[PDB]
Amino acid sequence: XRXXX
Repeated sequence: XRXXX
């Protein structure tokens, strides 16, 4: 959290 999370 989609840095990828």
